[PDB]
Amino acid sequence: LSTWQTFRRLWPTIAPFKAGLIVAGIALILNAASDTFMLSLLKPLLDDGFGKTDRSVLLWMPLVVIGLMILRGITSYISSYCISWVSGKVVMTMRRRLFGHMMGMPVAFFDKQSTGTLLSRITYDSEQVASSSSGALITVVREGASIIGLFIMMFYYSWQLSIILVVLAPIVSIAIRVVSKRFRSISKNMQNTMGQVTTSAEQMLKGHKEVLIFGGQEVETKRFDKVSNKMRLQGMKMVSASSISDPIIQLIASLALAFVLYAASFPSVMDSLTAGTITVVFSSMIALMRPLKSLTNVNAQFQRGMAACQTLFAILDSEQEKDEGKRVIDRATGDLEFRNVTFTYPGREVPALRNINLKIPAGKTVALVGRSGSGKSTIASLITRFYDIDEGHILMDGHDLREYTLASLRNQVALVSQNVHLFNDTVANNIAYARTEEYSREQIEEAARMAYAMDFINKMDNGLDTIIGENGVLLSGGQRQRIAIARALLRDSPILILDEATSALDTESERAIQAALDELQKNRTSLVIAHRLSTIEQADEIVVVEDGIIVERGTHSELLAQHGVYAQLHKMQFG
Amino acid sequence: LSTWQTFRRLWPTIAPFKAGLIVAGIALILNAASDTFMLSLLKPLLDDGFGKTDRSVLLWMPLVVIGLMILRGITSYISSYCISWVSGKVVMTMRRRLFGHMMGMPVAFFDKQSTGTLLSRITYDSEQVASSSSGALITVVREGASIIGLFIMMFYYSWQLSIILVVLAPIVSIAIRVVSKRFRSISKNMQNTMGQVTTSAEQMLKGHKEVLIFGGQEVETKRFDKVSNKMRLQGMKMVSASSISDPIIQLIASLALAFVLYAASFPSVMDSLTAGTITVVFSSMIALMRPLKSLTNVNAQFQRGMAACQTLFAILDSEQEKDEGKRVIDRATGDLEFRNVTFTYPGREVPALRNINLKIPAGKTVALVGRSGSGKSTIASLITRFYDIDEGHILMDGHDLREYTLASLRNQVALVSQNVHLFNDTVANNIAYARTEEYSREQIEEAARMAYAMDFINKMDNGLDTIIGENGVLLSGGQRQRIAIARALLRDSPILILDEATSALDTESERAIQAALDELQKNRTSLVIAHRLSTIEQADEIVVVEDGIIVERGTHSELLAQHGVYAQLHKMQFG
Repeated sequence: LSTWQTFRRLWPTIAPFKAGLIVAGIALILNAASDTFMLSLLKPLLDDGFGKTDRSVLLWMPLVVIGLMILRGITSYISSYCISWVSGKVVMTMRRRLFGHMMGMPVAFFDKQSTGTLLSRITYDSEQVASSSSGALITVVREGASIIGLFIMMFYYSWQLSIILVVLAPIVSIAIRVVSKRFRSISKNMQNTMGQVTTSAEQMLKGHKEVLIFGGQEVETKRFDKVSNKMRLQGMKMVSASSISDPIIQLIASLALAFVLYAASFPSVMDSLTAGTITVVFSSMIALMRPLKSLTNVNAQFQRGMAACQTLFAILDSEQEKDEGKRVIDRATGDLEFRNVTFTYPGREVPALRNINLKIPAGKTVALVGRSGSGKSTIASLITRFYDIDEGHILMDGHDLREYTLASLRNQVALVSQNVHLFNDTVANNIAYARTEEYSREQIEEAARMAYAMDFINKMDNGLDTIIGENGVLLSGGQRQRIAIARALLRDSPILILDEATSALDTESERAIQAALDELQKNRTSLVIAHRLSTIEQADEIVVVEDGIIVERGTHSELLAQHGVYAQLHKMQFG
Repeated sequence: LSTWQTFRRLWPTIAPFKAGLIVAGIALILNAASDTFMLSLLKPLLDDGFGKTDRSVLLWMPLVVIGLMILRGITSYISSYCISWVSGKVVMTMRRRLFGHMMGMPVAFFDKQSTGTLLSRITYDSEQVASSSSGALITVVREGASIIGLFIMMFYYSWQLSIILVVLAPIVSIAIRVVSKRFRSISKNMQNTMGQVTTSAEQMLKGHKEVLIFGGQEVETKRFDKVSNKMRLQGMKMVSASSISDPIIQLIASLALAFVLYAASFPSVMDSLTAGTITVVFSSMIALMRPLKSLTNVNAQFQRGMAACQTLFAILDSEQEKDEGKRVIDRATGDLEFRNVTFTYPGREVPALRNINLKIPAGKTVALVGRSGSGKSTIASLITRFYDIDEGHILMDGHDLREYTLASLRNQVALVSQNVHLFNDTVANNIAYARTEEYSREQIEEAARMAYAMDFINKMDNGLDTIIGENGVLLSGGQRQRIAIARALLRDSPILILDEATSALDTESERAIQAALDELQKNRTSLVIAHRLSTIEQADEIVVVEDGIIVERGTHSELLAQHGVYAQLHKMQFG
């Protein structure tokens, strides 16, 4: 209905690759001509050949057959290659645009659904877009050409007979539609009263025990004999009706045939005719049925493919992360403060955090501590503006976070976890995620040294050049952790978020990990979702979170002496 | 493989209705001839008509068209009617035999599965039996006839060209199979390495938050640009391969065509030919493809339908209730005794009853009492031999139950419940379930009187003649109960099992129910799965069951004084 809006929108991504469409359409028209020329040459076969018993006709005829067929194959390959090339580039451009758009959507959008199955729906629907629309272009250009061809040829070789057929065919098809509809109604009326009798009969084996006790078996057999005969007689009523439809339909079309032959008896018609031209006109008229049937499904196909293009424009039209921030931080000095921070995850009520006051001074390290839920993680995600807050403020160097540009803000923070973003590349270029040409191999080796990683790197194929496979296959949890540390070390990020909740703590050479973490925290601001005793007790401040509110605050022994929830968690070792 | 065993087994149920098959086959052969005669008359059309410009040919030709088509419709209707009649009677006979067999199977068989969905599987599989096998008979007789016809006609009108086509066709089809197999392999090798690259690309939007923090968006966009271009270029690799197959296949068949034409150039061939005979031989050779393709699916269809006939013979071959009992009781005097009865439900371990000793003397009434599980119901079902026992004995008139014939034994017992077997009939003939002509309306009215039923029966359309609808629509729980009572009253059954566990006890005119129950129990043996206080306290003996063993036994106050489990249940009012 409105799918040409969708198409007019889509078009300027295609219009760069127009040439291949031009070409494809040409080759399709050629392919249609080649078809109808092959049909056309039944006339010389039956006249110039067998009518004049001229065996020279059957000599060239083979060479025109294999000729045309060679051309038809060539035109087919050209057309399907041009079409595939254009649809491939259109889907690739649309996939790239969609991806670049999503990389820049809210994290909310990313927490509704797995990206693994969103990019599956997207690659599939983009394929179905270019598939359905190019298939419709094909069957338009080609079946339109072949229809025009067969009509021209029909009327040329015998406009009288062609006018007869063109008139008869609609009447015959409308007579058939009318008859098979009148029979669909009669079949659904009988399937209703067959469904009832069948249900009735499928019930009457129940209450078997009552029957055995009372000895009513022969009675229930005489009830089934009757319902079975009734089922079978309804089966007959249905068959005798349905097996009449198709005889009458064929007799209807046969009357049209016999009528066409009777018309061809009259010389007004017969003088234009021969064996050749009659068989050409019947062949081309039968050949018309396929491209017409194709042409009445083209609309369904085109809208089916603009329906999938609707979803991709839906995704491209949904809104990106807010970045009205106007200030650019070179390097944050460090002082970082929550001030009455209240926050609700979108699409819920019951806040996740209430009235969070909290100051992390420059150089210092706060440890967040609490049970599973708590809100530990939410605070950290609020640091990077992965969401935005309902009430209060969060300050960096005495300005709100939202006054800074998302890029500047996120350039200051770094993150360390076990589930660090590893990807198919060298170690060197993982450690320098972006900024590969901005840090030399010397610097990257120093970052890997102080992260206690050259231990296991130098014991590996090509050292720092060693590739890390599909998803980062090779590295164990503690190696992941040390790589993440090397990364946060290499960029001298003024803030550090350290997530210990995911990372595992059995790991051989946890000593090395703590030694690197120690070197990392050195004179840099660091919020820590904490579970290592080692870092909790060493923390300049601790902040205890319960049900989204800070309950306790202070140093390790200061809070332990209070025998409160911090003590409860220290006894359980956090977990 | 062994499906002709199944068929030879099935055959003598069909052989009664052989006539209709004979007829159907005849009409099918006629229908095939009518077809090939219509094809045959292209030769006079193009020769005797347009070759000699004889317009008289095109005068009779219409009348032979509509002639043959009338005959073809008639033969089609005759054949499909005979076939439907035979398959209908075969499925009905098989359904009746299956039903009569199941009515007489163990109750175990009835407790595995709902009979409502077993008789659905049975009516469906019987339909699929006669459907598949008659469809295969049809397409055998008919497509075999039409094949013979078109072959005869082809070789008659030009054995030279026919020998050419008969030789070429297999070679061409084997060349096509070989080519499209060599292309299936090449397409599956490319779909494997497309599946890998697609999975790789659907992963790489994960870890979004890590990316935002580290600001690695442009890096991941440059990783997607590359994996997207790689996907698209594999799309090309796949298309350029698959869109070559069909051109080569067509060029292969075109070479066969051109070869046939070249052979038709040589006069050894061409002198037998005309326009008429060449178009007849090509028409009949194309017409051969459909019945051949049908004939290579007939085997699959026949075994598909003997597979469904396998399940029905499976059901008919499974074993019926054991009835080696040799003794016939006219009327049981009443004395009924369990003696160390242990019993396990088949397909479990942990017996349901252990060492059940219990005597119900003539005229007396025992009340079984206990919690939900207990085994109350099992004892009753063991009374009628709905199962058989592992250890001990159950005696009626001082002989084991298994010495009596199942029919004689069950003639002595009667049953009263709420879920009584009601069915589509008059009230009178429900009350006299079997034995409708053995009890007069006078007797049945007396039975309904003393069951306190003429209350609500005389207040109804036609009184005792009132029909009870689909499943027994009209009657409320208490009316059901009183009808069941009237039934057990009418047959003067020496034993009575009364199931109160299912029947509901709020019911207005429970007074009437207890009054009827009182009239029923009068001087007849009665085991009662008891929950009415009224009958529990009045019971000559009570038997308390817990975890499949009798724990307490004795009169109402005798057991209540013991403050045991009977007291616990009397306090809860049984429920």
